[PDB]
Amino acid sequence: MISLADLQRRIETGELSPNAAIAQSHAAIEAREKEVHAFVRHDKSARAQASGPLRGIAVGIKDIIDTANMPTEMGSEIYRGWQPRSDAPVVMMLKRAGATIIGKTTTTAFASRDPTATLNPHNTGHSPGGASSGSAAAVGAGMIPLALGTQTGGSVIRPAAYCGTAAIKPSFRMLPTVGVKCYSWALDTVGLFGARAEDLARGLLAMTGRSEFSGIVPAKAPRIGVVRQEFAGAVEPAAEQGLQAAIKAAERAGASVQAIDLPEAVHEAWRIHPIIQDFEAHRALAWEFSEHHDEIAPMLRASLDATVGLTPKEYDEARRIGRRGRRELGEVFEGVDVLLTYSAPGTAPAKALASTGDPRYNRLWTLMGNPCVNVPVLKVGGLPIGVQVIARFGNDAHALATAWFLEDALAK
Amino acid sequence: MISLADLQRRIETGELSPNAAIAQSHAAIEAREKEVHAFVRHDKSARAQASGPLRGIAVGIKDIIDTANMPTEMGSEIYRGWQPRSDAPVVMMLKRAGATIIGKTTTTAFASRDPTATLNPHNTGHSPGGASSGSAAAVGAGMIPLALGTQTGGSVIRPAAYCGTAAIKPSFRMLPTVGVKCYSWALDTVGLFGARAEDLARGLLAMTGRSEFSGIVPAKAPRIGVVRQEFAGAVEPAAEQGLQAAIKAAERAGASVQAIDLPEAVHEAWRIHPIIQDFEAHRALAWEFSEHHDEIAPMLRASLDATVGLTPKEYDEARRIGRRGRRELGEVFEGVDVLLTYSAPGTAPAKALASTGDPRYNRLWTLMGNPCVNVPVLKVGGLPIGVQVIARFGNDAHALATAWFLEDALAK
Repeated sequence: MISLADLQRRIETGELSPNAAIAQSHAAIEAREKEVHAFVRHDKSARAQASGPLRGIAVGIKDIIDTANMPTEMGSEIYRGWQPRSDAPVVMMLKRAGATIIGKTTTTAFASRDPTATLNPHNTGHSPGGASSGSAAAVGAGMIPLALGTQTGGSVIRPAAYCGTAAIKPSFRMLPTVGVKCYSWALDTVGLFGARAEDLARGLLAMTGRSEFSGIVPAKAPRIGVVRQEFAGAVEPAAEQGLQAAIKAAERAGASVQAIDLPEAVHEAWRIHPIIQDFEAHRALAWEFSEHHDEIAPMLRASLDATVGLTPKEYDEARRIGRRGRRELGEVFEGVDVLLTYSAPGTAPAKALASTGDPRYNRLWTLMGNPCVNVPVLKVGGLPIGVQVIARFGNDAHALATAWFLEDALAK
Repeated sequence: MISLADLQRRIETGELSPNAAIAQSHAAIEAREKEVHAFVRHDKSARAQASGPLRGIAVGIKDIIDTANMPTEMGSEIYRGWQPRSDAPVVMMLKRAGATIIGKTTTTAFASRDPTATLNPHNTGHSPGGASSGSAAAVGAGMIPLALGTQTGGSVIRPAAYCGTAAIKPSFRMLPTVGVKCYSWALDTVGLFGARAEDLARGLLAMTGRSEFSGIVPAKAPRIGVVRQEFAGAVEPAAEQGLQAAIKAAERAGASVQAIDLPEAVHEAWRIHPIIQDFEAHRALAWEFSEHHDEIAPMLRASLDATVGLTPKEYDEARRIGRRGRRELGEVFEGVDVLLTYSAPGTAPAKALASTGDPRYNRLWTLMGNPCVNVPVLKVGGLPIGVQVIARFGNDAHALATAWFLEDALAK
């Protein structure tokens, strides 16, 4: 993988030139695209910018995120050749920082369940996860130092775990979803894919200019609370192997780890997530569902069909349960600085299964809005397994700090 | 003005056909558009639907809201001929209810300060208000029964007041802002314009399918709390004359009115509304400001150029203040059912002032998220004056009931 921070430092000390950095990505992409299929379109003419912390940094953009110079096809035939008039605000945050928009990465149709052609860098016979399939795969294949994706259920954490890359889902609404195809406005959150925690940090700093993302340093003796999300069901062995590996490493590094069971209010918030997601999806994809029903990919079309009956009443109750859950989650963070759990059910599913993986271990947090970071831990049978670091809402900076701490911890 | 409720009942019993109703609006638009200029585009071919609670109901759409069959130019030359691919969810809410999208109503450039060419229906020498200029002017001129607009500061209530039409800015996020050109995502709220409060209820019921809007009826002896928003300075005589006339009409109608002070926390919220608004504005229009700076309407260009320096720090600090204002505001409704205040600084300014009017008596409420309803009180010099009925967050139904009550109270 390509480290953004590494590129940054080297370019800063005139050790590496921006044009060089960019030319390397163009090479890295072509070098493996016919094998991974991470890009919907690759702008081979993209060049480094003159100034800015992100000059020489090539970035991939999930194709539900508007670009003014490239089509944004939403992963649907319904939007084939669709060309937005402007760049999404998050794309502008990168461009303003000096970034190079090297292309649009693949995405499941409307960021849902329908698999793309993208394959896992670690194993071409496996899925790279979803819905940010291309962003995760491309960063995992060492094609680009950064990529943007989005999360409604678990389209950022899950695929990063499956592809063995670091990633983060900032606190809800921190990054604007303006010019980002909506699935569910109560959940939709933009995310970043990088090689390491430090890379995500420098990316957020550049995009937002928020001081809390400046000079972040690994956490010292973090207080960690381990939650296995029992309510989500039975986890796969490989996922547990990684969690135990992560726990053991953290303990050796000085962390105090303690198991904990989440409040009943949280179990509930987790159960009604589908309600909020699906009731809104029907409002959000009204035009598509009414005028182009049959053109909506199979899996998404089926879940929308099964849920046309959701009512505003049960939708409102779902949200009350959501709020209850947030208020009680905050209490948990009194005795811990972070929570550590699974990032996915297990290693990435074989492509033959036609599944991008179950978001059951991710969905809850998207609803709570807390910052989440995926920390690569190990690999079983060649397929990556990561753990998920979660902090109090608004403390994205510490989450990355602890994730960083964990990365070093695992490296011993 | 055309009553949505009236047409609904006459169409239901069979007294009026949907085709006739739509042919009615087309003619009404024809008869006045040349002198009011409320539409950016009037679809003369738009036909009625055979079924649905809104069949035979023509609706005007503020031009920052996406439509699939008509351009959405954002009141800006930057978007001349811009054609969205899909209808915005709120537009689909209307279409699914059986309504007819009759045209796009004028909006100031990106819904900010820059005046449109629309004129006040009550006196063409005056402003119809902004930014939802066309939507208010069209309904106020008896052209159409309903119209959608938006409010970041006071774009729904103020223009409604100026044109003497009923209108409601529902509870924040009840109506999705997907497909609605973003100004400030923490503020932007879709709203409706109609003849009377009842037409609003019916409009929301059909769009949302929420039972709270079903069977609404005038309120009885409401507990009204009068707030004059002193923090926003004194209003103009005409505005106070209209407020005093509403209190008197309500009292004489059985209501109990008591003057109230707003918690200091709320005053502070009104103060930092501009920080949240303009800061987010800069992210939401990053493409416009960076790529087409000089093409941005003068006034908005100036306000943006002046807020370039706002920091994430003062922004976070402003939001924090906004949340406190919300909690404590909820306290105020523990002894009162609704708040009664000003809808605008006074009567509509003369076009010669190149001003859509100061939103200072509107902005707070948009930040708090509460449902607000404009109630036409009287007229000074022929120019309409209204008052604003505000209920707790999520009590739109009651805000409409008290508005309906006040309307009857003023009818003596």
